Amino acid sequence: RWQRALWFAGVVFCFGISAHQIAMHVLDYLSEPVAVRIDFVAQNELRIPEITVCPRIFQQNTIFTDMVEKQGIDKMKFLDLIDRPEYDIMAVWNLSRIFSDNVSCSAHEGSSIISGSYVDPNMSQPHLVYTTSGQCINIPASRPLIYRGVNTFVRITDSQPRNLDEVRPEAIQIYFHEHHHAHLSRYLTGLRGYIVPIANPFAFSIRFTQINYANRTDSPCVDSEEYAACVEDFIEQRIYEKAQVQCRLPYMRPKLPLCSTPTDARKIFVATDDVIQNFEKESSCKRKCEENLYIVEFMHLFERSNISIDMSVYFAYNYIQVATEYLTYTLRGLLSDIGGVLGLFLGICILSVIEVFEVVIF
Amino acid sequence: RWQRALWFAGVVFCFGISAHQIAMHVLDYLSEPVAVRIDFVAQNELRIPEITVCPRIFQQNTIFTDMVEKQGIDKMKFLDLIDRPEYDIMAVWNLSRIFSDNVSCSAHEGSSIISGSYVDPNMSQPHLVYTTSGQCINIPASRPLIYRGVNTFVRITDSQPRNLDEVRPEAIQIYFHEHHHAHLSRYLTGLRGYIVPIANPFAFSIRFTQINYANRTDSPCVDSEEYAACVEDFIEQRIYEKAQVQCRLPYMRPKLPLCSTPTDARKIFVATDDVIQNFEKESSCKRKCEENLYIVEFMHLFERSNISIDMSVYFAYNYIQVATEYLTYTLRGLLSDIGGVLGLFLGICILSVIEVFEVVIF
Amino acid sequence: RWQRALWFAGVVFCFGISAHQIAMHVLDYLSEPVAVRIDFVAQNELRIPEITVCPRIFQQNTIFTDMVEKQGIDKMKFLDLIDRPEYDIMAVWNLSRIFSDNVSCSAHEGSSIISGSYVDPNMSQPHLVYTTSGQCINIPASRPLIYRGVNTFVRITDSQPRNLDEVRPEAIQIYFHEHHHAHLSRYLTGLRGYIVPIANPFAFSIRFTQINYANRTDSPCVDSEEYAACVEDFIEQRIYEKAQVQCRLPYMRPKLPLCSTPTDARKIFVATDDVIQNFEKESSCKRKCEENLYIVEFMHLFERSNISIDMSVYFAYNYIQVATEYLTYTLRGLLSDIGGVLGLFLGICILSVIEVFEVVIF
Repeated sequence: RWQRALWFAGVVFCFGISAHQIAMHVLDYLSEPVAVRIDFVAQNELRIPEITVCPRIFQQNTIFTDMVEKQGIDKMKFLDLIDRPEYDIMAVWNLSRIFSDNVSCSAHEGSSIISGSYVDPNMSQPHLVYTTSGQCINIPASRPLIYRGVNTFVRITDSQPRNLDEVRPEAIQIYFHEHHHAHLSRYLTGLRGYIVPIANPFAFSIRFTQINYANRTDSPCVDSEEYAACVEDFIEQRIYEKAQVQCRLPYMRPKLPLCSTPTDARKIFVATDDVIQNFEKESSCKRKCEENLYIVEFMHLFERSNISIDMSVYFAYNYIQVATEYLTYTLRGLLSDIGGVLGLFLGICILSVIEVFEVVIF
Repeated sequence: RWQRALWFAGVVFCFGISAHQIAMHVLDYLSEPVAVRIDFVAQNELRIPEITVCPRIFQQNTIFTDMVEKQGIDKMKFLDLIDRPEYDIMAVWNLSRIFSDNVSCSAHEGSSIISGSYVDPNMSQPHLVYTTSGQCINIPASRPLIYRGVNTFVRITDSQPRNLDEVRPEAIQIYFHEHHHAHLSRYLTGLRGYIVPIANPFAFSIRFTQINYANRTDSPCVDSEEYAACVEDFIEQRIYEKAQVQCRLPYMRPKLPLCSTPTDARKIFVATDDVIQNFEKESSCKRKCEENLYIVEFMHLFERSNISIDMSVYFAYNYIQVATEYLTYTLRGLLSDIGGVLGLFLGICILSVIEVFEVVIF
Repeated sequence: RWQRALWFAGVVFCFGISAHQIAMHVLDYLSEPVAVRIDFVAQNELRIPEITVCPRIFQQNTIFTDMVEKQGIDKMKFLDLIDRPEYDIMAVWNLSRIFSDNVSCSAHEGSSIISGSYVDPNMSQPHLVYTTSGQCINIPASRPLIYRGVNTFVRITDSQPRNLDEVRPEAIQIYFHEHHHAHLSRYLTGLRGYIVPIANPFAFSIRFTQINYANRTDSPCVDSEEYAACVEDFIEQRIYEKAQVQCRLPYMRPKLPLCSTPTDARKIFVATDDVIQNFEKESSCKRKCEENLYIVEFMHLFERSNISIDMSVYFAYNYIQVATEYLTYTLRGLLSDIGGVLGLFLGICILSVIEVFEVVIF
């Protein structure tokens, strides 16, 4: 009657409400949330980002646009050089070289009260690499620099004749990146790189900022190497099935031969443009787990020296800011919260339920 | 006796202690706490901050101080020009114009392997606006720029005759802001702006940093439009009831006529000084819970071109860091914690209390 | 039998499992965790850091290396000047002076619509100080600046004759720090300082970033004064018991007399080099509680002025970022979690246990 019906109403209310927090909690766990922890890691071992230094983009490299303009053709159709036998595609892209074999890079990873900074030229030296911007110089930047103050930098230097033998380069295309399945150097140096002058001995300063992501079903991060493989493979696949040529330009993996004819080379170069401009959206592999960010500011520093190209890249801050996305609702939290909901919207305990089941079997 | 007295002591202890966590928890909820969560949003659509570009402040604009010094008066009392019929307040503030109708602004929101960057001059063009610093040029900067690398900028240019027709401006007052009820442009450009030289084609770089606040009773936020309206209304109200003049200068809203007499104009201009210097404290409206911060650093980049004013504003980082203040102790947390306190400092449950009340009515 | 044995099994399961969360919780509390909370404090009263401005390190001060070269002694063995009576160690380091009596510093902590910025030259003036780099100029930088916009800076100026009387200094060693037991100024200015040129009126910009650490048994922070005392005492102790000289150079506390002989002075100077290079690792007192970080960027700003040394230091951002490490598992959390574990892996409550003890004593 009255009392039993009201007891039934109370029990149904408690169960239904206790079925509205457990159901919501399980739905929350299924669509797992993610919070962000930000830390400031002070490390006395800074990992130099790989530096790709290119000319301007062929048509703006007023080294290449001069030699090409000497052969009866002009920048715009610079790729027609391949028509005549004595010019091949590799020669054309060597024609944009603005560096000179003696390109060095020292590591000034400290200072002293005598003899100023501590010079260390033993770090991996630059090597030439073919990029869509021409023939660039890539700094391996293999080992990490010991952070011994704000005067901790890498000085890249080139000493080609600075006299009136030819028009001299005005700009260079810097690009800071990471290693291995080279597409950052070979494709994206023209786009993501800073165009800076070389009239004066410039200086960069770089702060590091890592953005770690949480690997989860609805947004799976893939470590850097496989992301680079995804991006480069997609880029070349779209480049080949966009001109049907089945050939490569000097900035592409040695998969198929170098088609030495302007028409074919023109198709590949234009397809390269189209793909690299918008490879971000039509790719499939999502962001990396680790997302390094080099906040590159400009500093005046030291003073000048008479030399062709001087580039001091400073790392005056050792506090690499890390921002990590993480799973904030692991299963243990779900179990504990379900226990809490049952225990504070009902009378059920775990030992209570086990004893009830024991009584079930008597 | 012993047993019952000690049982009473235990029950009173449990209740009083269970009345010291629930009371403290409710006090904590009343004085709501606020925690800060920081995220790094990578957006490929960056919203340009509106740019107000002024001369130096009348007395430092060595365009205005030259024309005014030609009429028998000097900078300091430049506002006496109104005394003679042929000069009005609008003429005086047009006299400080350092720009030239052909002031343009292009949006270079990418690059290419051929044809360098992607020029897009269709974005909203600058318009002249009267500010306390003279007659400035405001870049509407309406639509957002697609972030296609570090070479994503807005190049504002002016090409007035760079020859010996008159003394030329040495520097300009930049100011990065937002839109609508214009007070940032018209009042605070002299104070909050970067004074940078125009001798060489300079370049800015802007990082974005949003600071969102939690709208709460003890610290309520008013969105950007309402904050701007509050601030500007207070500024002009205090400006008018500081000289009793009931007239305006060209940087004020068209409410009352223009101050066509030096004395009156001087009173309004000094009152503007006093108000804008310390309007932050004497206002009443508190901060916005959207608080955009433009970290403006300087970057060398590209090269020079023969042109009067060249200002490239770069947005080379697309990771807008957002620091959001939020309510960390919502009512649900209070209820759950009260339940926990009762259940682990007492024997009371929710279904238990419901059954007890049922027994109350039997 | 069956049912009692199964009840015993269930009770043992609940207790042991309830002994695997309470034990884990207590172990977690013992090795206390620490989370980082980050806030963006908008401070309208900025505490400018102390600035030590030195020449380059003796051997690069082409003021000192010129005067020494005039006495038949060359840079590298500049410390042999002590051999003759006319030169003592104090004179040798007064000989590296690149500043001149009238070294002033103004505080431009605002702007106005008339008369440009608000000049406040009353703030504490620089004083000369003996450092390992020679005789530097230290800015007391005592009181804080009122942040009245982007144009809030400290302008340090020196107006020594800028004519052909002697070879002029070309760059200087800046260093931003804090106060009291001076070792940052006297030892670490050569190492941690920015080498920037003085050919043109340069400008710095300082963003503040505090990193507060949580004082805890496994990593105890010490206030700034105590850390400075630790570092300086260790540095001087290692310096003295590295040459056995029992004498000091002008950059050391007035404990023992000055080394008036080249051999002794050279031993101290090399010992200072060795200690300051690697005092970070062989010290004992760990990091400070507060860790102020001055993100030092460069700006072009205002314009040029004819003066020997001009150094504007701008504080254009008032949002001092703070990252505080804190104890996230205080004892109250441990007690509450133990209560939860008992209540949802058992039937035990606090009032339940108190009543059980009541029954025990009857």
